[PDB]
Amino acid sequence: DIKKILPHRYPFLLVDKVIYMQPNKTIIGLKQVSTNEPFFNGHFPQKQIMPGVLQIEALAQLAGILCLKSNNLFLFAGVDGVRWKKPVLPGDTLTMQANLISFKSSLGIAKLSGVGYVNGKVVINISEMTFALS
Amino acid sequence: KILPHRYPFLLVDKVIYMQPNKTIIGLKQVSTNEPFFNGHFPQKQIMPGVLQIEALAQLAGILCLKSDDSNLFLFAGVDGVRWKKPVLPGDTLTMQANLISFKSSLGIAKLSGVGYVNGKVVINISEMTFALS
Repeated sequence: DIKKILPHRYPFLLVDKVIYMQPNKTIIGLKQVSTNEPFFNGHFPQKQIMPGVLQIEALAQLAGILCLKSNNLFLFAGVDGVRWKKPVLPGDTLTMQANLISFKSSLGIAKLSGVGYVNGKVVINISEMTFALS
Repeated sequence: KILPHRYPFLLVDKVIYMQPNKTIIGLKQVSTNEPFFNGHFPQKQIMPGVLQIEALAQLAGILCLKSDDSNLFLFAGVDGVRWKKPVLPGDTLTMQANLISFKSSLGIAKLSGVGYVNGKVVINISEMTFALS
């Protein structure tokens, strides 16, 4: 990672590594969910899962990395069309991809789509994530 | 009293009003002690919008529960989420969720949600989807 230069109000970076990146178009990243997981902050289950909302966060950070690679602060302003198909468990490798839809500096708004996979299966889809101004 | 929460921490301190099959009002005193606040040492603590979604999702989940007379609601989707203003420790996040639909055949429940701080909207959510089992 060379992404500390990447902003996130959420304490933890949910992308272990970017394994593919095409400026102004798409980005692919990974996260091998462990039994460790700082996010269930010393608090956890009999069956500890990765909350859907954090899957959104991981996709947003990934998307944030792509924008960053296209004096350019981006805040997560909105998200639409998110669908959680299957839960994400420890031992799962969450593969994520974010595709740039638009970037109008006119208003300073970027829209990206996102998908999350586990063993070849879609676990989450995100129609659009919005970013902007600062 | 507690029930079904996949995110480990209940992000609703109090339910101050509730109408079965209609609406629910709840609130949260944002502490500097919040679990999602410790994990990093930033210069300014600001509640992540994503957890604001989760907060409204648990609130809605309660409404779903009290509206069902007999069943398990899994948070399956969310549309039209807009973050208007930052939420800081010390803020009182007031939330309201409204039942939109209860589609028995599709086995899905849909609700809207709004979050405010000092009477000023900080988050809007057009639709939250819940699936059965």
